[PDB]
Parts: sequence; structure tokens; C-alpha cells
Amino acid sequence: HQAIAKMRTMIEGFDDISHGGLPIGRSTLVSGTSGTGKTLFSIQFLYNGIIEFDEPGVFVTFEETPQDIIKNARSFGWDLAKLVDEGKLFILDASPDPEGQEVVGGFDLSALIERINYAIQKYRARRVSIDSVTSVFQQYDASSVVRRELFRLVARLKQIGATTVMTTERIEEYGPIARYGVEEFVSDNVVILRNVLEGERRRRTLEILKLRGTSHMKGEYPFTITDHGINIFPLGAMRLTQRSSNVRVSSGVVRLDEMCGGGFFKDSIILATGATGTGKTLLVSRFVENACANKERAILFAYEESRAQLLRNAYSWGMDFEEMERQNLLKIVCAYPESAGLEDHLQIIKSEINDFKPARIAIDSLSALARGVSNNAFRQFVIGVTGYAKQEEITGLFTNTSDQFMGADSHIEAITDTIILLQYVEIRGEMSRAINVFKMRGSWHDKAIREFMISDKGPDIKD
Amino acid sequence: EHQAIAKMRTMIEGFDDISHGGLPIGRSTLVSGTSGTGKTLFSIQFLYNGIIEFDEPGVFVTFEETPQDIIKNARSFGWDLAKLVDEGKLFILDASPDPEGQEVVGGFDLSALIERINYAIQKYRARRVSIDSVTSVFQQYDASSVVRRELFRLVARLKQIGATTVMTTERIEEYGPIARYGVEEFVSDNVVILRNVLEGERRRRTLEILKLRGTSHMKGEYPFTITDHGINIFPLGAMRLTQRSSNVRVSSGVVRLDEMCGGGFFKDSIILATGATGTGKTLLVSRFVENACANKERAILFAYEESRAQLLRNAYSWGMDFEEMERQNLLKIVCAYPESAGLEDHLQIIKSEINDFKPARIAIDSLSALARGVSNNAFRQFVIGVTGYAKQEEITGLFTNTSDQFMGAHSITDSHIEAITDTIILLQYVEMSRAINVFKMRGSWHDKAIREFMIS
Amino acid sequence: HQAIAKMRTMIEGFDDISHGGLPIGRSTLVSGTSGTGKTLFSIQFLYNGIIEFDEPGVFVTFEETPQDIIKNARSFGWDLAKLVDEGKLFILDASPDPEGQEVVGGFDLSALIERINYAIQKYRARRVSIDSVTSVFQQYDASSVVRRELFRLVARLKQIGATTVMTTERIEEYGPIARYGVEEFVSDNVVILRNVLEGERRRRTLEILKLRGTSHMKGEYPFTITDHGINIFPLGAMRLTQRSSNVRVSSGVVRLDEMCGGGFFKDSIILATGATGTGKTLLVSRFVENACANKERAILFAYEESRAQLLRNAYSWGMDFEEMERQNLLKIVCAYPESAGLEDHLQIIKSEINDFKPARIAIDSLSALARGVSNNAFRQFVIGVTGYAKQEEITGLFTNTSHSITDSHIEAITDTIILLQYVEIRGEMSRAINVFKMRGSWHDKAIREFMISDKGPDIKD
Ligand SMILES: Nc1ncnc2c1ncn2[C@@H]1O[C@H](COP(=O)(O)OP(=O)(O)OP(=O)(O)O)[C@@H](O)[C@H]1O
Ligand SMILES: Nc1ncnc2c1ncn2[C@@H]1O[C@H](COP(=O)(O)OP(=O)(O)OP(=O)(O)O)[C@@H](O)[C@H]1O
Ligand SMILES: Nc1ncnc2c1ncn2[C@@H]1O[C@H](COP(=O)(O)OP(=O)(O)OP(=O)(O)O)[C@@H](O)[C@H]1O
Ligand SMILES: Nc1ncnc2c1ncn2[C@@H]1O[C@H](COP(=O)(O)OP(=O)(O)OP(=O)(O)O)[C@@H](O)[C@H]1O
Ligand SMILES: Nc1ncnc2c1ncn2[C@@H]1O[C@H](COP(=O)(O)OP(=O)(O)OP(=O)(O)O)[C@@H](O)[C@H]1O
Ligand SMILES: Nc1ncnc2c1ncn2[C@@H]1O[C@H](COP(=O)(O)OP(=O)(O)O)[C@@H](O)[C@H]1O
Ligand SMILES: [Mg+2]
Ligand SMILES: [Mg+2]
Ligand SMILES: [Mg+2]
Ligand SMILES: [Mg+2]
Ligand SMILES: [Mg+2]
Repeated sequence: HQAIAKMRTMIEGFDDISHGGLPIGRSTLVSGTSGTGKTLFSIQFLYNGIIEFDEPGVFVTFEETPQDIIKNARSFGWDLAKLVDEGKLFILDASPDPEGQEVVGGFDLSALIERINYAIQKYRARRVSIDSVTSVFQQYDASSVVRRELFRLVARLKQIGATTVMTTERIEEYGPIARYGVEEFVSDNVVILRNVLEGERRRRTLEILKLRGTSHMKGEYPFTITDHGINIFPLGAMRLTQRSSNVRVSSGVVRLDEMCGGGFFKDSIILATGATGTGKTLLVSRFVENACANKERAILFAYEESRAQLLRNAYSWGMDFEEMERQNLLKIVCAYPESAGLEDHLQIIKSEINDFKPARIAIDSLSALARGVSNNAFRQFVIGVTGYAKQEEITGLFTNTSDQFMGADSHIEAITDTIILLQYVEIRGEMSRAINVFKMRGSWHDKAIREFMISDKGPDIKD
Repeated sequence: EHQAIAKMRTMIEGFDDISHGGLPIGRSTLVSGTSGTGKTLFSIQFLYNGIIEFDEPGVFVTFEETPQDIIKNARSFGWDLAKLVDEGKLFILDASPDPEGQEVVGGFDLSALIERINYAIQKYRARRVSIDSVTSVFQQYDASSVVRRELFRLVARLKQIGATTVMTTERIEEYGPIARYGVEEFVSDNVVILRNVLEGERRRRTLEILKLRGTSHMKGEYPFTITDHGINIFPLGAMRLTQRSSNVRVSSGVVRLDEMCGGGFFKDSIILATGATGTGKTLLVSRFVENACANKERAILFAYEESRAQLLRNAYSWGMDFEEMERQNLLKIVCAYPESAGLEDHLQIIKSEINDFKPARIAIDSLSALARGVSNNAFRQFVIGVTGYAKQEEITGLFTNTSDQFMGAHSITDSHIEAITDTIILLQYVEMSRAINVFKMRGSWHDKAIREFMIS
Repeated sequence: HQAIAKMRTMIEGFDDISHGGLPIGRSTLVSGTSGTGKTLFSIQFLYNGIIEFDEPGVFVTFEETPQDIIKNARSFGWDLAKLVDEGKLFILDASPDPEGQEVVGGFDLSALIERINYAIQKYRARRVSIDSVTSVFQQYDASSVVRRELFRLVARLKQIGATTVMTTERIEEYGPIARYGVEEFVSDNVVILRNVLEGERRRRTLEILKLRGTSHMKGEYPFTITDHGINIFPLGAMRLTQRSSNVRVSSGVVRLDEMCGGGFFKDSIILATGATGTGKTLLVSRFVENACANKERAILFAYEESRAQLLRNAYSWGMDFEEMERQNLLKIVCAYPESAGLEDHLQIIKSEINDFKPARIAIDSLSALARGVSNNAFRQFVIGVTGYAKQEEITGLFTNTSHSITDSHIEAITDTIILLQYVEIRGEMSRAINVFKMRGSWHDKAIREFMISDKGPDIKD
């Protein structure tokens, strides 16, 4: 069992799906529709190679000028002009001009490969890419001709030895792998970038169709475009090896801690589900407050309420959130669910965690995030967040909405370690409330369903 | 992050939020869609706004309609394009509006058109260019796919000139190829899709931005409508969760209720009055609206389930002179048929009336009047748009909901909008008689008891 | 804000949808599949201009002959031959010779547009209609040529200054707007006529896709073709829940009136739903009896039962339906749901109302109509009926059988809902009635036991 050597491509998450990067000396065909990030993948591949591994490279372009390639890259802070000046990056301009608008013949790949070979030797390139192969095959439309011409191109690049990422377009999502349907059978490594429209939403995903001679994660995985270009989330690449101790932390409510058998486990995920107005946001406020009381950092993620309202509600319950922010212990992040896809909310949660390094986090509402979201997309989000929170040993508190007043869902409860239910009880013409610890993995919990009140001192559970 | 491309604002309401600053400067934008999606309107409104808002002159290029039709059609929005032409701010160039006394062979001359456009730009010092019917010259040698190369050259030349250009193209199918020839979206740097989707028995217009190079944008489709002022887009995801809050109280108009709410409503709250029909939900709304006017505040009463005549007639019975409050320009009553337009139009109407009247308070006689014949997703988005906007503008909002509207009744909204609502009031039957109860009072304490809803 | 001037281009319901008719001096393209009523639309455009106003017109035909056009028009009572003799209507026959052929193969439109122009001047036409302009383009398989020539045709008609309707054709109902995929990008105003087959039933709808210079209603508006031509239902422009008055009328049952807080609201829509055998028919029969008791006219529409059976069942319940017909107060209209398209049941209700001028109508069963139709068709039917019932100040009592989008919508627009159930209690069957909803009023909200006798419903406490 001799593994094939790979060239690591530090596009976050890609090296996990490709399971070690792209095979060395092989061509990779990246296909997708317009606006799927195909041109970003190509730049990011060369850029990372040049700065991380000091590997010179060549970007061949047919449909853009070097000036826009650089200008667009600069939106990511990727100063490609600098890398060009230093002789690390070379952009090979093979684009058509408005000057000399048309020619008598067609594109010459023999001339092209000679220029690429030269550029590779001159800059000692090991890593190369092509923005559009079809820009050549705008002529030579016969599928039998395209197959041969692509074969020749790939074979020559293989002899040179540079690892190549070449790009092609397709028209339809879930349609043919590539235009003419004779390209994907020539290339050794094929990657699909799609941007699926469902309902009114677009979702970017990445899939590796095949890698000849090597293993890879199979199927479709989500990705987004963020501060450093492409950021892929290979859900399932994380391991189910998270630590689990008997260390406990206070919930912020003394009687609840007793009902929980002495407090929440530090490494647990807690879900507080109940009817609207039963105090879900009260327990969340006390959860992050307790962290700060013990000089621990905590992040409150609000998907319903603005910061101004959270501060006001907290004051009415005796909690000075503004003071906790002044001490740099509490941080509040507010957004509408509709502002971003769930894969971005996941990136936001992770980024805020990496920067603030909290002991605890809380999500004010999962039901806010699930609005208009399919069970698959929502479920993946919840798994990703709780998986990460466990991995980093961050105590996590999430809330949700129960169907108490609605007739006629529990697919994330298998992830949650502790479940607390908040419900209304109508007693003799008055509304009241009751709390119960429904589930508690690893510990005793009170089976009783107990009445509680909410006042300006916060929740107060009675026996 | 070092680079921040300088984008040019279009001032097409909502567009600048989806594009997040407008269109990239000196670059072409491709706008595709089927007939009736508003391509031409977008193309005109772009130049029109530039001219009047930023004093930025521009050139409109036409292959299909004559300058006279462009001008006449613009008048339906009150846009005097003839005036702008006389002043020299707007120039309409005839590219290929063809004469009837046609020759045998013609067209096949995009280079000549580019020279003419360049000239017009230089003469009128244009900063904005808008090209309708760019496919009118792609009807030639289409079978050879020369379109990709011809479009490439046109786009490249426009960049050299430096003017920002909006180009339109054609589609056949709403969810089919981005453009007729399958090449335009690969040549263009910026792609905007205008759809007019027929589903069920209704059409809905939506706008999407795809394929922007070098910059960011919102993704997916956002509903839009066409009003008497042109295109109006509602980018719900652009709404920030940064609304203000305060402990300022406003009276509900009902004394007992103010006590049950712990001292009236919070000024910047959203109140949802949910209950059985006949429990006085519209009585509570009438008092809410009255109180605003009693204190010389402006208020808008939106209605779907009542004719204007009933609102005034029933108000008189109690002792509320709605006509007088209108005479003083404190009260505005806006009656509409809930099914004459889509939810995105009802939202646009609500916003428009608020923008012009500048109310302290608004009320909706029945949200459930709009929550029918539509999906829960469509309705929920409507509610978020209304509540979000009302809070952003610091407008006290009282909306109602009927709990027994249909046999599949629930005591809470089917789409779960109660998480958005800050105060919830239930109206039910008791004893024979009727009662009011504060279910939720976010930010304060409230009376948990259920008691009679006796206004006086 | 200067609105574009419009010609009424009267077609019942059309000018509500188009917000005042068709733009003057511009070409409107009407596209559809075979048998969608395109020719009929074209005839009414010119016919009405001539009869309702005094606007001469030219009908240009390609597919059939003037003789066939006239004969078909006569089925609607439209005497087109007379209008031709008077010099008001002119039919320009551009149809190819059935026997012969031309040595040039094709045909130049420049040879026709002048004949149209000449005819317009000669007859001082204001309205021009071209039926199957497609047949003039059958010679061209190049869509770029079709645009070139169609644009030319439209532009020349504008110079002439005539308002015109061109018809074209498509193959699919939900496919391309026109068969070449270009015409809708040339014409200024586009209207689509489709005839959709679904669930072993077929529907006609009209849509205005666009009007370049103005506004219109959007979406599909169902229509039917009757003895008087095209009749369109502008369902999006009616009062479904709004009312002008606040006065009650008796339901026919005294205790039920009390449960409803003083009776039904006049001009309200009452929906009585329940299990089979619960007494839905009984309340309907009692309702129309009350109308006639007060000398009000009522129409009982029936789908479950024949007239003979309705009279007999009513007689057993103490109601002489035959006497009420003799007094010209009651009318009974019996048909199977399957006997007509759902839009035609609407047209029948509408027509019977227009002639009989009822104070009340009732439908013995809506489920009878729902069972053979799609969910969208049924929702629109109810909207249409409730729209007209309120327009004419008619109290309507409909019944049905005991979430979906269709039923939530229908029940939502309904003002009053009464639930009837037949259940087992203590080893015997027992009946109960409940007022589920009573819009705008106090109501009991308590389930009451009742019995059915030969004296009608008897609600107990
Ligand atoms: N600074 C940024 N922040 C956020 N998103 C960005 C940023 N820069 C670019 N993007 C997104 O990344 C995408 C990059 O597009 P890309 O270069 O992949 O085009 P493409 O799909 O290759 O074009 P074609 O389909 O013609 O090949 C853009 O559509 C844009 O939405
Ligand atoms: N100062 C106070 N005194 C007494 N009760 C209060 C006070 N402040 C808040 N409350 C009560 O505490 C409750 C907190 O509501 P909470 O935000 O937990 O509802 P929720 O279940 O989260 O609903 P949603 O998820 O829709 O926001 C309020 O319903 C309110 O009645
Ligand atoms: N005052 C108005 N109020 C509401 N809607 C209007 C008004 N004026 C025009 N419209 C609508 O706007 C649409 C016009 O957009 P437009 O049709 O010009 O784009 P487009 O012309 O379809 O592109 P193409 O030129 O290929 O047809 C019309 O179909 C009409 O429905
Ligand atoms: N007097 C009438 N009563 C009821 N229906 C009628 C009457 N006359 C015609 N129709 C209906 O109209 C339909 C034909 O309409 P019309 O002639 O307007 O369409 P068309 O232009 O012939 O369509 P195509 O060009 O595809 O044949 C027939 O299917 C017929 O059922
Ligand atoms: N003379 C009568 N005496 C007692 N009960 C009667 C008499 N006539 C009819 N009924 C009862 O009335 C019931 C039928 O009610 P009705 O005909 O008013 O509507 P329905 O039959 O419930 O409607 P559907 O048949 O659609 O369910 C029968 O179950 C029968 O027992
Ligand atoms: N004195 C009163 N006290 C309380 N409620 C009343 C009084 N008089 C009338 N009402 C109710 O106030 C209601 C306002 O309309 P509403 O209940 O909203 O109807 P719907 O809920 O069906 O839209 C009226 O329907 C009426 O029944
Ligand atoms: Mg690209
Ligand atoms: Mg909450
Ligand atoms: Mg009301
Ligand atoms: Mg015909
Ligand atoms: Mg029956």
C-alpha cells in the first residue's frame, strides 16, 4: 500500500476533503457555473503555495487582464503585484484584444504550452493554474476534438511535473460535469463547485468527483467566501473524540444548579426549550452573567434582539450587561438570521470564539435560525456548532421553541447533553410557569416539574 | 481586505444594499431577465437617479424602442426625461432602432456603435452608460457563438472609457440559463438577474445578484415591486439588528390594560393582540390609535378586514370621532384589499405611508388578513419586515391576529412570529363574556390574571 | 405622472385587469395554444369598438375566410356581415389561396401593410386586428428575421396611428410565450391566453404579462367563453371580507340566531361544515325558507340532490318549496358538479343572480364541486362567488365537509362558520351544533345538542 504524494493546498477545509491535498504532477479540473468561486480557488491555490511553502507559480489567463486579476485579489489583502515584482508569481496573459479583433485561424495550444513551459522554467514554478480551458475550446467545438486537445495539454503538463489546477465552466447545476462532456474523462482529478438555488437562497458547495489513485471524502460539502477567500466546512472531518470531564459550572441560578445535580457539566451542551415568554432569554442572560461573575469570558449571540434591548431587559432583571462589557468579559453579537446563511453563522460563531476565547457561549434562539431552513441545513449547523464547542471545551447554552400552544423536530436533541424545559401552566384563571430538567447525561437531575416565578431579581424556582 | 473597490451608488431603493454600495466603477454590469421583468426600467432609473442626485450625466443606448417611447414610458413614474435631454444631462443614442425602409444587408458593425457611444460619453461628460437591447446585434452569427467575443470587446472598451455601464440582455425561462446564449455571464464582471416567477396563480418579481468580481454582495433573491416612483427592492437580509430601546411608556388607550402591562406599552415595542373574533380586537386598536391623536401624535390605521365606513361608524358608537382626527391631520386610515397585491406590496405600502406621514404609532387591524393563500415563509418575512422597520423608526406598533380564523386553529401564529413580538395580549371569551390577558410583556412585569376587557 | 391614454378594448373584465384597456396607438400581442379563444378576443376588440362606440375597424385574416369568421361570430349573435355592408367593419383577407400557389414561394409583408394602411384610411379605422400573424412568418426559420419583420410591422402601424391587436401562437401552456421566443421582446403589450389541462378538467386563464408604459393586474385571471363572448373574472379586485352594513338577518333557526349574537350579518358568507348526515342540507333549506317567509327572493343551488328530492325532503321538514316557486320567491337550480367547468358554475350563479335578483343564495354542498377539481381552482371559485355575493348585497350560505392552503384561505374569507357533527354518546347517536366563528360579533362558543324533526332543527340547552 504505497500512497501517492500530494501537494498540500491550504484552502481551509480543502485538505481534509482531498485528504492531504492535490496529487503531485497531476492535473485537477475544477468545474462550475458562473460565479461559483472557480477563479478564486485558482488564485488562492497559487497564493498560498507562494507564501506558505515558498513555491513559485504561474497563473495563465485567457479571459481577464492581469490588472483585474490583481485588483480583485487585493480585496482579500492578496497583494499579487508584490509577488509578481519579487519574481515569485507570474501571470501569463494569453487573453484576446479589442485591437486585432478577429483572426483567420483558431487558438494554438502548441504555442501556449511552449510559453507555459518557458514560464515554469524561468520562475522555477512548481505550482500552476489556468483560468479557463474553454476559452481555447470556444473553437474546436466538436467533442472529439476537445477530448484530444485537452489530453495533449494535460499530458504535456504532466511531463513538466508542475501540479496544475485548470478551470472549466458548466451551465447547469446537477447537470453535466463540464461543457462538451469530454473533459472530465481526461483529467485525473475532478472537483465540482456549485452554487445551488433553492427557494430564494443560494448555497455554495464543493465536491470531489474523483482523484485517480487516491482516496478522498466523497459527496457535497458546504463552503463560503470570507476574509481569506474560500473557507470550506467539511462537516464530518471533525472527530468524535472530544474530552469529557466531571468538572461543573454554575448555570447562574442556584436552585437550578441543585436540580441539575450540582450544576452543569463544563463540557456539556445545554438546550433550553419552551414556550415564548417562559424565560428562555432569562436563563441565557444569567448563564453569561455567571461566567463574568467568575471572571470568565462569554459570548452572547442574539438572533432576535438588538444589543440595546438586551441591555435594557438585563437591567430589569438586575444584570448590568454594560459593566460586564467594560471589563471585557461579556461580548454581545447581534444579527438577524436572514442576514446570512447558516454556514456563515457558523463561521461567525467560530471567528468570535477564536478572537475572544470564551469559556462559555450562548445562542439566544435556534428557532430564529431555523426560519425557512430545511432540516438538513439546520441540522448540519447545529452539529457543527456543538461539535466545535465541545472540541474547544466551551460550555454551550442554546435555546429553542416548544409547541405548547400549537398542535402537531427532536433530531438535535441527540446532540444535546442537558435539556431543560420551560412551560406555561394555567392555574385557576392565572398564567404561571414551570421548569424541569428533562435530560442530564452523566448526572442526577430532578424529575419534578416545579413552579417558578420571574421578577426583577431574575428567575426564582419554588418547591 | 486592503482593497476596497469604489462602487457607484445607483439609488435604486434597496439595490445599493444588495450590491452593498452600488455597481463597481468603470465596469460593466449585465442585467438579464424575461420580458416584463423591468430591465428597461432598471436601465433608465440608473441614469435618471445619477443625473438628479449626483449631477452625473449619462448616455442611454437603444436598440429596440425609440427615444419618444423611452420618454413617454418614463412619464408613468413622473420622470421628465425630455427636460434632461434639453439641458444636456441625458443623451439618448439610437444604436439600431431600425428604419422601416430597411436595406438588404446591415448590422454586423458593433465597432461603429462603440465609437459613437465613446463620442457621446466624451461630449456629455457621461459617467453612467446604460445599454438596452445589447442582444439585438447578437442575432447575427449566433450559431457561431461570436457573441462571447463581441461582448468581450464591447465590455473591454467600456472599461477603457471608464464609464460605469449597465447592459441588458434576454432570457426565455425564469429558472433556465442566465442569458440567451450561455456566454454572457462568463464575459461580464457583474451579473444581476431579474425574474418574474409564475407560481400557483400569481407572478412575483425578484432580484438577485450573482457573479460580482472583486467585491461582496448579498446572495439569493430579494422580492421587489414597481411603484409610481420606479423599482423598489426589499433586501430583508440587509436589515440590521441594531434597533434602539427605552423605558419610555405610551398609553394603550385602555386604563385597565395599562395597569396590566405594568404601566402601559413600551414606546419602541411591538404589540400583538391575538384572540377570537368578536372579542374586541378592533376596539383595542381604535383606542390605541385614538390615544396617539389625543396627545397630538400622528398615527396610521391600516385596515384589510373593514371598509372605511365601518371603521368610522363603529368608532362613533364608542365616542371616537375618527373623522375629526383626520381633519387635524393626526389620523390616517388606509384601507386596502389584502388580496389585490402580494405581501411585498403590502409591505411597500405600509412603508410608503409611514415615510410620508411620519407617525408615532401604527396599527394593523388583522395580520391574519394577509396570512392567507400564502406560505408561512412568505408571511413570516412580511411580519419581520414590518416589525423590524417599525422598531427601526421608533414607531409603536399594534398588530392583531385572529385565533379562530379557520378550523385548524392555534392560539399562536402558525409561522411563530411571537419571538419577534415584544408584548402579547390575548383576547378570549370567559364565564358569556369576554376577557383580556397579558401573555407576554418583554422588558417589564405584567399581570398574569385573566380579567374582563371592559374599556370603561 | 402622465398616464398613457387607453382604448377600452372592451371585453368583460379585461379592462379591469388592464386598468382601463389597451394603450392607444400601440400593438398588443395575444398569444396562446390552439383553442384558447384568440380569434374570439380579436373579434370582440373590433366588434365592441363598432357597436358600443363608433370606431370602425379592420380584421386581417390569414387562417380562415371572411365567410367563416362571420359564420362563427353569428353563434354569439354578432352580425358581422351587416357591419361590413355598412362600411364599419372591413375584413382584409390575407389568407393563402386554398387551391393555387405563388411562384415566389413566400410573401413580403410590405405588400400587406399598405393594404392594411389603405383599408384603415378608407374606413377611418381606429381598431385593427391581425389574426395569426404567425402564418406570415412560417416562411422564416430564423428568429432574427422574425424579429426584424415583426418590429417593422409594429413600427409601421404606429406611424399609421392605429391601435392594434395581433395574435400569435405557442405550443405549450407553461412554455415559451411565443413559439419563436422573440415576439414578446418586440411587442409593447403582451397578453397570454392558456387552456390548461389538469386532473381530468380544463381551465382557461388570461394574463397580462406586461404593458411597457403603464400598470396592470398581475397573475392568472380565469375566464370562460359564453354566448356573449369572453367573460373574465378579475378576482383580485373585489370585497371578500369587507361590508357596507351592520344589520342582521335571521338564519331561519331562532336559537341559532341567538348563538350568533343576533343572527347572521346581512351580506355575510356563512359556511356550515360537518360530517355526512349532520343536517347541512337542513340548514340550507331552512335558510331559503326564511328568506321567502319575509318575501325575499332566494336561489337554492344544488349538487347533491335533484329538484324532486329537495322538494320531498323539504316537505318532510315542513317546508313547501313548490309554493315558494309559485310565488316567484324561491328558485331551484340543480346540476351535477361534473356538468360544468368550475368557472361555469360561477358563471351560472352569477347569471341566475342577475336575472332573479335574490336577497340570498345557498349552496347545498361545496364539497360536491371540490371533489373533481384542483386545489387552486376551488379556492378561486369560492373567492369568485363570495366576491359577487357581497357586490350584490346577497347573504350566502354555503356548506362543506369536515393544514392545507386551500381550506385555510376559504375558511378565512368566510365570515361565519358553523360546525355540525354526528357522534356516538352512551351507545346512541347524537347531534351537535357549534358556532366556530362569527366575524365581528359576540357569539356563544359552546357546543349545543340538537335534534332534527319534521319541524326543522331544534337546538337544546
Ligand atoms: N472581499 C470579499 N468578501 C466577500 N465575498 C467576496 C469578496 N470578494 C469576492 N467575493 C465573492 O467571491 C466570488 C468570486 O467570484 P469568482 O472569481 O469565483 O467568479 P467566477 O465564478 O470564476 O466567474 P466565471 O463564472 O465567469 O468563471 C464573487 O462572486 C463574490 O461574491
Ligand atoms: N421586571 C420584571 N418583573 C416581572 N416580570 C418580568 C420582568 N421583566 C421581564 N419579566 C417577565 O419575564 C419574561 C421573559 O420572557 P422571555 O424573553 O423569556 O420570553 P421567551 O420565551 O424568550 O419568548 P421569545 O423567545 O419569543 O422572546 C417576560 O414574559 C416578562 O413577563
Ligand atoms: N406606474 C407603474 N406602476 C406599476 N407598474 C408599472 C408602472 N409603469 C410600468 N409598470 C410595469 O413595469 C413593467 C415595465 O418594465 P419593462 O417591461 O420596461 O422591462 P422590459 O421592457 O420587460 O424589458 P423588455 O424591454 O425586454 O421587455 C411593465 O410590464 C409594467 O408592469
Ligand atoms: N358560441 C360559443 N359558445 C361557447 N363556446 C364557444 C362558442 N364559440 C366558440 N367557442 C369555443 O371557442 C373555442 C375556439 O376559440 P377561438 O376560435 O377564439 O380560438 P382559435 O383562435 O380558433 O384558436 P386556434 O387558432 O388554436 O384554433 C372552441 O374550442 C369553442 O369551444
Ligand atoms: N322527517 C325526518 N325526521 C327525522 N329526521 C330526519 C327527517 N328527515 C331527515 N332526517 C335526518 O336528517 C339527516 C340528513 O340531514 P340533511 O338532509 O338536512 O343534510 P345531510 O343529509 O346531513 O347532508 P349530507 O347528505 O350531504 O350529509 C338524516 O341523517 C336524517 O336522519
Ligand atoms: N363593548 C364592547 N366591549 C368589548 N368588545 C366589543 C364591544 N363592542 C363590540 N366589541 C367587539 O370589538 C370587535 C372589533 O372587531 P374584531 O373583534 O376585531 O372582529 P374580528 O376579530 O373578527 O376582526 C367587534 O367585532 C365587536 O364584537
Ligand atoms: Mg472566473
Ligand atoms: Mg426570548
Ligand atoms: Mg376586527
Ligand atoms: Mg384562430
Ligand atoms: Mg347534504
